[PDB]
Amino acid sequence: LPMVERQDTDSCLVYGGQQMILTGQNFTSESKVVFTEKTTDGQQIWEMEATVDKDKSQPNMLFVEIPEYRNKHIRTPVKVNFYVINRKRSQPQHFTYHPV
Amino acid sequence: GHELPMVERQDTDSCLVYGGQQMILTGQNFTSESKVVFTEKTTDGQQIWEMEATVDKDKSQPNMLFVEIPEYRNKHIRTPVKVNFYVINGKRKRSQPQHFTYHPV
Repeated sequence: LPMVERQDTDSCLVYGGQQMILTGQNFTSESKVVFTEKTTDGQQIWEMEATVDKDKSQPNMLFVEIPEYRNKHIRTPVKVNFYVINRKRSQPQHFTYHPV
Repeated sequence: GHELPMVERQDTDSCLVYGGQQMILTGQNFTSESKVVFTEKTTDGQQIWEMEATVDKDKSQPNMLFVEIPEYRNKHIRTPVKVNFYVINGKRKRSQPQHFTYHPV
């Protein structure tokens, strides 16, 4: 199962478009990174696959481009999740987008 | 079930040392026997406190847990204390640690 032990970035501005490095175990050439957001009641209101640099990435490191957030006009920071998926998925990780 | 419990959000990140307020966890693979455990660790990562939190089983869903935040171990602190909590199904399938802060009174 993919495992995320740490991440070098916890937040960024809403545009995204910066690199995040994930350190962990059992990543492969086919690993995907997917960002999601739910409401408190569990309804999924966002999903966006993130671009992975498959040439730099290795079984214990993924090099990920943080996606543009769903709404670039937020006024307060928004908490989201991401997963590594080999549906074989990791625990959810935490990330925050901040307004411009 | 087979897949580990997962915590995607929490509606509360901190509270006073008194505890007692409800926290709602949103996630995956919760069951009627899911437990929530609050913990505290030293700087080198060893656990020095553990306290199970009461789950309101009459509100539980596979993707929501309704949790009574425990009182903190020492209500006489003068600075905030960072703690963790996790969801556990059975004896060993646990979520990764979540973060929580208790504030002094």
